Amino acid sequence: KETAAAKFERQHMDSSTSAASSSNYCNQMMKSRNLTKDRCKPVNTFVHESLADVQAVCSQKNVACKNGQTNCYQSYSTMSITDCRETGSSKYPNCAYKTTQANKHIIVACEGNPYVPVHFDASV
Ligand SMILES: Nc1ncnc2c1ncn2[C@@H]1O[C@H](COP(=O)(O)O)[C@@H](OP(=O)(O)O)[C@H]1O
Repeated sequence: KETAAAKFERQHMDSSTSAASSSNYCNQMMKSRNLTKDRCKPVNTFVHESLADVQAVCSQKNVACKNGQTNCYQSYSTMSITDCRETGSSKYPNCAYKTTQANKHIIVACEGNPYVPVHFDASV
C-alpha cells in the first residue's frame, strides 16, 4: 500500500529543485506524482526544502487546522514552495495548471509515531 507519511512526500515534497519551477512545472509534477490519475486534483503545493526541515515543522508552532483539528503546525521560517492551481480551461485527463513559486510559512497536519506530516493545510 502506501502510508499517509509516504503520500505526503509524494504529493508535497520536491527538495530537488531550489526554486526554479518553470511555467510548465505543475503540469509535469501533478502528472508525475500521480495527482491527475482519477481526476485533476484542484490545488496542490510542493515544498522545496529538505525532508528533515519539513518533518521538523511537526514540532514547531501549533495552530488550528482548517478542519478544526489541533494537530497542525506552522513553520517558524519561510520555505520555498510552489503552488499548483488547475486552470479554468483544464479538462481531465488533460489536466492543466498555473504554476506559482512563493516563499511562505507552511502549515501541515502531523500524525503517528514517528510524528510526521500527513497533510498540507495551508501557506501564510
Ligand atoms: N488535521 C488533519 N489531520 C490529518 N489529515 C487531515 C487533516 N485535515 C485534512 N486532512 C486530510 O488529509 C489528507 C491529505 O491532504 P492533502 O492531500 O491536502 O495533503 C486529505 O484527505 P483526502 O486525501 O482523503 O482528501 C485531507 O482531507
